[PDB]
Amino acid sequence: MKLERVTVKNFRSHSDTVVEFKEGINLIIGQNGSGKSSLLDAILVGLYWPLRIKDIKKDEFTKVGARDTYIDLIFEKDGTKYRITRRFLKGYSSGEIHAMKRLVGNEWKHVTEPSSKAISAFMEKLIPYNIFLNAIYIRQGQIDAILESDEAREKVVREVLNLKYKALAREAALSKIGELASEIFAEFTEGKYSEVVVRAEENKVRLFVVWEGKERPLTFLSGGERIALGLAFELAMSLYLAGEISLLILDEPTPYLDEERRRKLITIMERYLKKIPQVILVSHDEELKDAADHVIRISLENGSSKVEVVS
Ligand SMILES: Nc1ncnc2c1ncn2[C@@H]1O[C@H](COP(=O)(O)OP(=O)(O)O)[C@@H](O)[C@H]1O
Ligand code: BEF
Ligand SMILES: [Mg+2]
Repeated sequence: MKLERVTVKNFRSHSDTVVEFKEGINLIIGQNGSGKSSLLDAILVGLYWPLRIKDIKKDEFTKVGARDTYIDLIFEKDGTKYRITRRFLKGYSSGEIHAMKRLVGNEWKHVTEPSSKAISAFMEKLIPYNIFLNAIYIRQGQIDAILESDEAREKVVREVLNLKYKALAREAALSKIGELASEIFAEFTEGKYSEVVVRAEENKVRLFVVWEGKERPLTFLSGGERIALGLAFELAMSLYLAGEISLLILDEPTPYLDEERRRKLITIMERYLKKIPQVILVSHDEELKDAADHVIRISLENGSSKVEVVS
């Protein structure tokens, strides 16, 4: 999967924004409240509307002072270019239109009936929503979501790997993710933790950290460490699936991280994020600029986001 273009009109702080995304690490940098997460959440809305996420509401996200919201996304999947266009009219919903086209030769052609339901039906077959929310797009505040429970983790894993012996394949997959996560987390914590153990056990995927030679529960970690671990696991997952999904969208990776950890993050960008064909990384941390392949600066001007292509 590859994101080419996002166009947003009257979505939260964005009055009129166009962002071109490219291969490699695409860093979107800007201060608190400038419009970074609004762009990512516009991508989510663009792909999967109707959503049932409590903090994203049609009547809230229309930019104050405007009536019409417009989201347009161009992306590639499995060699085919796709375009989804959504127009929202606040307070109303019948006069609003949703279309999904594909590039067939030169002409763009509707892939289905231009309706939320049919598009959702197609999108779920193209890229399942759970894979997007759990494996592709890590929303702000959700870095540690994968540390939540053995069951939820089993659910995401099972969904992510899809369909001798299924169990052997599962063990091998989890083993590889565990290897990768261990390498990353050990780099992140300077050998404080020598392994991240990801283990299948009944309808559950256990997750432990090794400290002084023994497996420990996740409560063992400090807050910053849980951030590091979440990053490590999601990166391991993205790398394991690098050939299949090839995209990682990560909002603010720096919460609770001290100075050294923030420096290690750069090393991790350099060593690992560069192995994922496309990454969209959002942060207020300027230190992250040098390790990125493409930098987009966002700021708030007179009530509206302004986007500036740096590189
Ligand atoms: N409906 C709206 N109309 C105009 N501005 C909005 C609306 N909803 C939210 N905002 C503004 O959008 C700003 C950017 O939010 P966000 O993109 O979440 O910031 P960040 O760059 O920190 O992710 C907020 O600080 C808020 O003032
Ligand atoms: F306040 Be933002 F998410 F940088
Ligand atoms: Mg944000």
